[PDB]
Amino acid sequence: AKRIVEPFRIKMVEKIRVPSREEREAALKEAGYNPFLLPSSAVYIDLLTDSGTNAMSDHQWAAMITGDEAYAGSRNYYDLKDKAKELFNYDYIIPAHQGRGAENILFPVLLKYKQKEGKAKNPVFISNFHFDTTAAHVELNGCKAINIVTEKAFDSETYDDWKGDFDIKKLKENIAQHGADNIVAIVSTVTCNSAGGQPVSMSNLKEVYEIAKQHGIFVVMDSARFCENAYFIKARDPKYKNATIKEVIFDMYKYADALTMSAKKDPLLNIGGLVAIRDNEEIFTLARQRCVPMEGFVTYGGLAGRDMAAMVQGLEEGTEEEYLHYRIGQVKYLGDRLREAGIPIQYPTGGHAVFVDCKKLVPQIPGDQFPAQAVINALYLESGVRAVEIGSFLLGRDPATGEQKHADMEFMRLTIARRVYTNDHMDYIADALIGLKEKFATLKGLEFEYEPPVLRHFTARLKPIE
Amino acid sequence: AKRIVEPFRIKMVEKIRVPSREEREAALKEAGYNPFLLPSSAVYIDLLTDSGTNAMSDHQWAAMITGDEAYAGSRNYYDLKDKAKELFNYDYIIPAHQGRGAENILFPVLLKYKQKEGKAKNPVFISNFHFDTTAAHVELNGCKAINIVTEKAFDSETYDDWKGDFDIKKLKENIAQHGADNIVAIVSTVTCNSAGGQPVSMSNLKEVYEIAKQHGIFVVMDSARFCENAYFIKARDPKYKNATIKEVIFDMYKYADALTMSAKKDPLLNIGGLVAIRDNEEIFTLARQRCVPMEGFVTYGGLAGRDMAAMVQGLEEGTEEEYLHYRIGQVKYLGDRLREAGIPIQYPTGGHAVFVDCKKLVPQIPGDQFPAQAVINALYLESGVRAVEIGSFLLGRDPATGEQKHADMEFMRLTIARRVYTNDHMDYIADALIGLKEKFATLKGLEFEYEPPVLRHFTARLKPIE
Amino acid sequence: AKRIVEPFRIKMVEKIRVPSREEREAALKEAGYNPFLLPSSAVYIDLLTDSGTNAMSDHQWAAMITGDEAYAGSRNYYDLKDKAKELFNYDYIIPAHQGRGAENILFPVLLKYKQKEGKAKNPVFISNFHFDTTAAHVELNGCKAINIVTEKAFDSETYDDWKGDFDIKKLKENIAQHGADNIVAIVSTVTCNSAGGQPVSMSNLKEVYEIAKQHGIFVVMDSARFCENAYFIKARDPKYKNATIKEVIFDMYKYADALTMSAKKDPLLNIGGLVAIRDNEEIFTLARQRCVPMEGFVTYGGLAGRDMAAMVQGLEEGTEEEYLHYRIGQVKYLGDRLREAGIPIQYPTGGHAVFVDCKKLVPQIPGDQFPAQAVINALYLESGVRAVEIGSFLLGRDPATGEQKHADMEFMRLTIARRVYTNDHMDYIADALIGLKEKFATLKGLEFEYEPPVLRHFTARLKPIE
Amino acid sequence: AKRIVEPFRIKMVEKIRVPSREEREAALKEAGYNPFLLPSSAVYIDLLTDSGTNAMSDHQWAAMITGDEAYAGSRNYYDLKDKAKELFNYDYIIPAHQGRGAENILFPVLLKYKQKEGKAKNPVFISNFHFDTTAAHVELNGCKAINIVTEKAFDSETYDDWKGDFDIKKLKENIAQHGADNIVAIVSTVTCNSAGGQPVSMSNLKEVYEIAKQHGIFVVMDSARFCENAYFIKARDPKYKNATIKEVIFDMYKYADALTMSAKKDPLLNIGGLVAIRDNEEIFTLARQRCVPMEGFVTYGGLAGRDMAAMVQGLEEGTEEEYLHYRIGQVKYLGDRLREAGIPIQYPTGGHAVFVDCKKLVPQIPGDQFPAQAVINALYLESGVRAVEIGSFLLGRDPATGEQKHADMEFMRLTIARRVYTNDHMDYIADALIGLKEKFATLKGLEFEYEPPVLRHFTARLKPI
Ligand SMILES: CCSCC/C(=N\C=C1\C(COP(=O)(O)O)=CNC(C)=C1O)C(=O)O
Ligand SMILES: CCSCC/C(=N\C=C1\C(COP(=O)(O)O)=CNC(C)=C1O)C(=O)O
Ligand SMILES: CCSCC[C@H](/N=C/c1c(COP(=O)(O)O)cnc(C)c1O)C(=O)O
Ligand SMILES: CCSCC[C@H](/N=C/c1c(COP(=O)(O)O)cnc(C)c1O)C(=O)O
Ligand SMILES: [K+]
Ligand SMILES: [K+]
Ligand SMILES: [K+]
Ligand SMILES: [K+]
Repeated sequence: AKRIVEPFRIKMVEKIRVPSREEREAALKEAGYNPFLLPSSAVYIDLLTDSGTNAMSDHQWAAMITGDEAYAGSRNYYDLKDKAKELFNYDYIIPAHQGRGAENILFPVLLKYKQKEGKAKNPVFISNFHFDTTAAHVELNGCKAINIVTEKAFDSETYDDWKGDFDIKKLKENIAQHGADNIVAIVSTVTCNSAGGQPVSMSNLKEVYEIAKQHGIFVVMDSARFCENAYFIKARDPKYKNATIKEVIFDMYKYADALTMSAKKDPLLNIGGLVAIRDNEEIFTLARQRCVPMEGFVTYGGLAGRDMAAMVQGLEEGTEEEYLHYRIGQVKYLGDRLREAGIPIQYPTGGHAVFVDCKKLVPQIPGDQFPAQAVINALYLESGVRAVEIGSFLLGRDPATGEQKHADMEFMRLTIARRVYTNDHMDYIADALIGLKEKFATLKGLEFEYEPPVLRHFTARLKPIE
Repeated sequence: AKRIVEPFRIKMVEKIRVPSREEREAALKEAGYNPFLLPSSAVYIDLLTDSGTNAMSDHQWAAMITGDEAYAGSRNYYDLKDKAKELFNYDYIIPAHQGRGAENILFPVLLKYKQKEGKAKNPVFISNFHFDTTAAHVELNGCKAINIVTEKAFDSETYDDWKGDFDIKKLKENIAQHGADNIVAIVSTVTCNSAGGQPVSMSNLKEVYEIAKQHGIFVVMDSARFCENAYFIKARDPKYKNATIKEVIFDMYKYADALTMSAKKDPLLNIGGLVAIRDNEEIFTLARQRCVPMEGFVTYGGLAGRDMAAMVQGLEEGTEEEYLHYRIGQVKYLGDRLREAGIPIQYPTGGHAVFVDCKKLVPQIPGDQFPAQAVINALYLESGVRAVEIGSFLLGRDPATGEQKHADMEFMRLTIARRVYTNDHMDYIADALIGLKEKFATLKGLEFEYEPPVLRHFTARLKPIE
Repeated sequence: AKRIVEPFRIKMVEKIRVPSREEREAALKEAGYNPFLLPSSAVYIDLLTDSGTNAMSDHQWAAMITGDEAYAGSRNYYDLKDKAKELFNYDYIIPAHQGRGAENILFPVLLKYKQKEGKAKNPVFISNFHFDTTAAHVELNGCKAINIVTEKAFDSETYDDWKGDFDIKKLKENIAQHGADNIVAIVSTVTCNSAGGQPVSMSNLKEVYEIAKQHGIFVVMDSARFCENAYFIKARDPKYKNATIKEVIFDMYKYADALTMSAKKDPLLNIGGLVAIRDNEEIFTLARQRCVPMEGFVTYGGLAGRDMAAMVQGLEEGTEEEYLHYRIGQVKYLGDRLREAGIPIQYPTGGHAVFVDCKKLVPQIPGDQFPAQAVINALYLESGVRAVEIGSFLLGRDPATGEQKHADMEFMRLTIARRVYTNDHMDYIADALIGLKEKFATLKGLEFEYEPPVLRHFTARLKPIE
Repeated sequence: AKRIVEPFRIKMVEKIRVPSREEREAALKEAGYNPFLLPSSAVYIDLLTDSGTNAMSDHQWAAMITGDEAYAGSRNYYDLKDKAKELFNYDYIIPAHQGRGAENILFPVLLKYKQKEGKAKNPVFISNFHFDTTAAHVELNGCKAINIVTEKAFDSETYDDWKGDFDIKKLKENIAQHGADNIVAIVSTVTCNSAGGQPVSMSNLKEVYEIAKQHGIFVVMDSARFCENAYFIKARDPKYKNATIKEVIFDMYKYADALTMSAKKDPLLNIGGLVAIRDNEEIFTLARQRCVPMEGFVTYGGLAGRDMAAMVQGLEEGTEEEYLHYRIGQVKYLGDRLREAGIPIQYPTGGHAVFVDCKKLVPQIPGDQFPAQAVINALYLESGVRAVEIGSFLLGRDPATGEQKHADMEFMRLTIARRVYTNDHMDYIADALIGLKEKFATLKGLEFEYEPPVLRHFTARLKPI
């Protein structure tokens, strides 16, 4: 395990504290054994998500101070539009308040556009792996979300360079089955969050886009972690060994038609989202027509002007290779600490989190009883670290049948905010989970007390089994 | 006209600039003669809206600096929930990114809830006046938006205390014609933005609420400008002559079942919304379930934690009587400057804006040629001040008819951001408008060029008559 | 009077409060009838000083955020050094924590440098008027502080373009009387604070410098309000009618060898000072050697790095003609209000304050009973406005025999912080003071309870003389 | 060597970068081989000082935003006055722009007050050790600055609990030789910076104070690093084993009559200083009379209001035991990395810095050829880290003679700002210096090329010899 020093020093700190065991126990049962329902005051180190918890730089706070709060035509909107042209070569932007705001703007528009000629009678979206809000927006619009990640992602301890890849064979199988007239869009998620933050190769992106263009299928790049994906391409694709990160990104986005981005991840924000379209002006116009009632006027999209200003600056800092090297290396450092102690993880670690394989850690719990959630709850009670489940709990049920969706992966996700915790916090996380080696065998699954019908895991309340 | 001293001093400034006449003429042509498409760099004083353009206090910025950016369970969420319980006596909150996000959370939930009871077969919403985004959500969900503002609102020059009131007789008539089963909700807009930011009396709110409870009709207070409404109730209802603003607010919210609020208005924010529900926990659960995919997790609703921090402080400052006296008095000052010179305005002035009655100012232009917009563009080229139309352009077209909705009013809205401009800025605005006295008789309408089917006035491009 | 509109808008506000008459009564009594000892919570509008109370721009706060806090070699030190070179064409800078820090750095260095030839045996400084701290550092170093402003400044009500000018005849007469070898330095105070903020013409500065170079005398420019002086030169000198402010400043500093500066005035700051030296490297070295033990290392001089950063931006904004026109026009507006009601003031008003001639306002109180303080207290008890005395109380005792220094002017200074108050605040001050006209004749003087030996007007406690 | 985790997380970052070797060479040549003259742009990790470079907390920045900028009577002045009453039990405060401003306010007052009785005809100040500016202000007012730190501070590698203590025998011996009438003040420096940030025990402070009240001698507590001293008292004195930091602080200040403080240290600021006085109103009145011409009005003292508000918050945060345990533990960690690799240091490490004994690292470099500055220069060229010298380059020239290289200690001070650098930055520093064991044999001394007659270290020039 190699500690990689920070390419920055600390400018402002925020106090954290360890609540007592009795605090955690009470807090956990008040939360219905769902850490999502814990107040942050009951949490020590928060690894629930890497979304919106990032530490910004002094340059980003300075851009916020001068942000233009105008309702129409803010200076920062044109800065953002120029930045998107520079980074992605895309000519149209619509800001959004966050990632799922951007999907709410763009996915219904693509559905209605697909349906112009009486097509898309049984519409589907295809992705390497739709994430929760992305899949929810697909199914909310009467569509069907189809995930075709390479099965190399299901073998956690076996190394592979691109565990986020599409399965090209499955892609052509699904185009054959559903027909090109039913494929509303192909969504390229970079990195692929559900597979463990794993990168997608340039040739995979290129091949998917080529196949999509042969059949006239629109391609949207889900871009929340595009910079981490770009680093992995440079690190592992020998054709880009000597390319800058911005060069890698520029090429990535030749293989999509639009992007939806949660700017709360790689652009180092606490809020903010973005739709960008390469050249299709009709889609842009219709998406502006939906942005207005749903998010806000087209030049702020539900963002304060200061947040668009932070986004312009963050979109630069997120691409800096020295920062990416440290950030991705801190995640690798945590994973190696765990792997060197026998804890099974998705190998190699992704860009933003360590995914602990709980199928192997607590095999006496079936997936329908949420084995990873039992490990998470145990970790919290022994240390105050809050982590999140990426398995059967999160996958939800099938909108057609109503039964549990088959989860090929039961992960506890140790999600790392950008520039927030040190390697010594990592050591704390590792040692607390490593110290649980004995308790794992005697952990009990969990049963629903209250299940919402869409995105259940966010607000569900659970009870142990026996 | 009377000038009221600020109950505060200036702590931070932002430069503004007057663009040369040539720049304003180029900019407007580029903007398709729709000032919504003008960049703020081409606007001197911006009166397009009082939403999100407010100046915050130093306590609000200090609150943002210590805002808890936790994804789930931010301590600012809990402070917000205590503040709603203090101000409104409501027990449930869901933050939203702004007002139209709050509406998207609550309104489809109220429709769907009524439909599951076998009701809302031909669903309508009834309001004193739905504002544009509010009515757009009503229509998007398949319902009709009915406005029943008191007829005194159309009598522009004639003073009345409560021009935002419901017409009780039309309330009963519509309940009779559509049936209580089809009324999805009554929306009490306070102040009534579309009537000229004019107040709704306490006795009107109370009688409306009593009528609704008789029929089992849910009542929603659209609370964007609730503090401005509360001040007017104190200024004009002798029953509250010696009450605090908070006591007036506490009584107002006895007469709704929930509220949707744009926190970008009276809470003095640049971004932010809120849903609060008095005590119906079922609606709260359903709205929480719709929040998660649309806005964000239920303890931040698409806001950064700093923005929830600003909101808690802003709701306290928004209610301070000496501030409101200054704020509403600045609006009155602007209105009095114009009324002195013979410009017909909605009288008395509302809380947030002067409404210049363009039916009486420029009678030669037909209602279907948007007379108020002709005045707006003329004001912009003359002074670099940007205003907004509240007439036929805004009303758009009638659903199911594709026809211009009947516009009882043609208004140019001089919208005043909170704590941003001085009374000397007000004199500039007034002087520029007065100077066009002789050119009012020689103005013409405009023709559509690109008309959006919903909320057309935002991105529509226009062209002069000749 | 004429109100000039702000060339900016408000971005952040700070609440102020009017304390009751009963509070003012108790507060002034506890403060030893000396408003310097009032807590700010007892003041509504604070006209005590324009020093360090200014409102900064968003750009200045953005600069503070990215300030370099390094102990040696802060990035902002080199920006400040380039700024001084651009504005003044001076090659050396030493930052200081404020104006009197700069004086404590430079004046002792100028004295010992003058002594190095066996000279300065009876040392004096000559100025148009030494400000209080300036004169105190002169006297504390064993030297005499000579003031020789134009007698036009004693003709309060009579207009003159240049009431801050040196009396040239007195300059030459003091040189002949004292000998050039005794004049440690000539201090050109621009604007002349003690005369009423009144400007020094460019030809007056040029002639003073030429006389000083004729005699080998070092010339320091006390530059706290150099930007207000530069404006007045462009307004009133036909040679500079079409120059830029920066061009005027560039020429002003041709007529000095160094400057001391409180950046708490015209650079729009809350803290900060500066020494800059044109090209005498020996003085620079000796001043650097004094800086280290008194102020701090020579690249921050007792300033945080953010404050140096704010100083670089402020030095630019303070020279903007549009801001200067408004700022100086705001002071003129308050003066004309008082001048129109028959209140005698120093006319024309200067850059930063209105000086009310209390010698004429309350002719019944002798100067040793400090008549201006009588007015000040009355204005405070009536309105919560706090002003300051610029008369015999401020002038103090002579260093020999403790005799009261004969004051030629007994002023009440209404000092206006930059970009902080509106013209409606100005209206409040004027109406308060205008409303006291029936009570001026029935006012008494004051006598000492505790007199500090140096700068008594700051901590002295007074008792009314009845 | 034990890494202690942060009791906080990062809210805001500032970017740094390692200048290429050529830039470091160019920078050092242009800086005249004096790192005090390097632009920070040429510096990676700055160890020049722990003064004014600290990272503030979000509560401190929020305090700054609501700061009351009023010239007289700022709300934050009254908050600061109530804070000093709470922490120290002292009744009077005067804010100051930084520590040496506080010294300029109070020390000349103390001499004048002692003179007005007919005493202090041959005036001296006595300290466990006067810091540099402190001693400079003493000597600028015609007095002699006497240092009488325990002799255990001179045995660099031998552990002692309290290497900052007063030598009590020398204290009594100096009171006997100079006379109580000539001792203007006793200055207790906590922690004792010039000894290596080494703590003073409570019983030592108490005994110094007792001897001084017998002889009528005023006692000033130089409090730049009083929190670190309180932590060490709690760590090493069993009587305070179960006391809180604030109780230890409350007890320390029973043994002084006044304090001067650089708030740029333990109160976690970038600027700021403070004078506080226990109960002597006359000394307070005289100090105010000096504050007004030197610093500013008595309710802001040359500080912006935002900085007084920060100081009120930082005074609270600087006493937090979990923070102090982390902060002092990180310095200990750096020292242990070096000590475990054979690098001689002042042991145990102080509260704010590791001090490296360079005479043992560069033997064939004598004192007048700047042995500690040679290591520092080599270290910067090799790593871009800037450290400071506490040896014969700082010591300067004998009066009317030559190099006062009577360097009792030839130290390189690796000074650690609070809450700024991680333990992985600590590793970089240690690995860089440890990596210099090979090139130590180059033994390249340093020779002047330009020199000032006074304050040479702050701005001199030299060349390798
Ligand atoms: C053509 C004017 S532009 C639109 C912004 C604005 N009004 C917003 C309101 C909203 C929506 O809230 P938001 O999503 O936060 O904008 C709900 N209810 C009411 C009464 C409002 O006034 C205004 O300027 O009048
Ligand atoms: C009633 C409060 S007097 C203190 C502020 C004050 N002027 C200060 C001046 C200084 C010293 O500068 P600082 O140490 O930064 O205060 C030097 N020269 C000149 C012309 C000045 O005016 C004022 O209010 O006029
Ligand atoms: C606490 C766990 S759920 C918080 C969501 C967060 N991911 C968000 C996300 C979005 C929506 O972006 P946004 O609407 O801004 O959240 C879209 N696409 C992808 C690939 C994403 O990963 C995450 O993985 O932790
Ligand atoms: C390279 C050394 S530069 C000096 C700055 C710093 N120490 C300052 C200090 C002061 C002056 O305080 P201030 O005037 O605020 O600096 C007073 N007393 C003590 C015990 C101090 O340690 C330090 O040790 O680096
Ligand atoms: K957040
Ligand atoms: K905004
Ligand atoms: K100030
Ligand atoms: K600093």
